[PDB]
Amino acid sequence: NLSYPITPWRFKLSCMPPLSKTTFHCCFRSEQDRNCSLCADNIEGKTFVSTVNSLVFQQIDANWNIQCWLKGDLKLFICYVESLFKNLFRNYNYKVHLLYVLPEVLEDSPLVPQKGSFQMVHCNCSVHECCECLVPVPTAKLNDTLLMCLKITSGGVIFQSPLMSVQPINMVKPDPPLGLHMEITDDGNLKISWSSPPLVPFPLQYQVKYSENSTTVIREADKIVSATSLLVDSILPGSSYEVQVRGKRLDGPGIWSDWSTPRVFTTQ
Repeated sequence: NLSYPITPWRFKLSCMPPLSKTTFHCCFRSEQDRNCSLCADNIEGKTFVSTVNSLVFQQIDANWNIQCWLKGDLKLFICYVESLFKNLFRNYNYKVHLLYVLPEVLEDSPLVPQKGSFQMVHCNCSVHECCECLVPVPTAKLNDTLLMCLKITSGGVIFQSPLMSVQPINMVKPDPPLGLHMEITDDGNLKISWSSPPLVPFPLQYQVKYSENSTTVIREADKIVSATSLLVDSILPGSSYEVQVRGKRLDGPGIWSDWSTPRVFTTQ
């Protein structure tokens, strides 16, 4: 048990009050419902909060938007923890104790993950408090659900996140497409194609923003093709063809890849 689905992939989180020993539980923020879960790693996570602790918490409030996707190579699972508020004068310095467990699927009855089964991997944080991590994931047990509950001790203030349940194979955000080239074919059609990442196991469909614009008269004609190669028909001379391609997994949920550098072909 202790599984909570998350929608969409990016979830907004903020910390609520339940000093160094005290751990403060942080919950997801949504306009409809609020979900709070306690990580099985530490039962003692819920601690008594003093009046001075509450005053400190209301004086300085830390809220973090967390978006995490697995690499296309499946070797490491990145996990970005970005704060809503960034202050130049004061920057929080902390060590993030990320704990992850991905146990095998049990055929009969649901089993809550055991205490201590979570693996320990430290995180790397930038000056904008955007903490990116590298979480290894075994390939055999990759197909099973992954449970997340982060521990962030920020200057004597410990942060805890609710348990998320999501399949990591649909959590992959692919690398932006590269190697795209343009050349008019002998058939009479512009050839623009891209190579799928070999490390990505699942088939990838692509969101293409192709625009047929002319300098004299500006018109927009967007076309999206799921195939690896795009053969746009009825090419007109003396027009600009700005094309940019991003890809994501076809079946089931998927995270769109970041848009690459736009490239435009201007015909004579």
